Amino acid sequence: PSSGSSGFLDKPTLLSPEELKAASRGNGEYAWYYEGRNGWWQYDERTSRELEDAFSKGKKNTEMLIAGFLYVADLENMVQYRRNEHGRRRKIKRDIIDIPKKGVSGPSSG
Repeated sequence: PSSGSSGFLDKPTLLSPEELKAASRGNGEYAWYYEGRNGWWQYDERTSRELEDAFSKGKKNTEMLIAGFLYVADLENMVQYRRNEHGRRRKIKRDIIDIPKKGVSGPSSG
């Protein structure tokens, strides 16, 4: 014989996406935003991890290499210009994001 219909999905509770955003806003995480068309655009995740690591570490200007693209981000002026193409450059701004980081804790040995 045969059988099958489709199945189900169902979903647990986690309160509204706003009730969380309340804290998740700042309690979430951060992200770097680079000037774009509309206004600013958020990086991938790693590319920023450097903008923060550098900035935090104390680095003023951090050089990044994108998909076959030598780029240089300067926190001093809060911008980013092409390694070779100094002309091509955009502004950058650190904004707060809501990433599920804190939630998924991951401590390490000291």
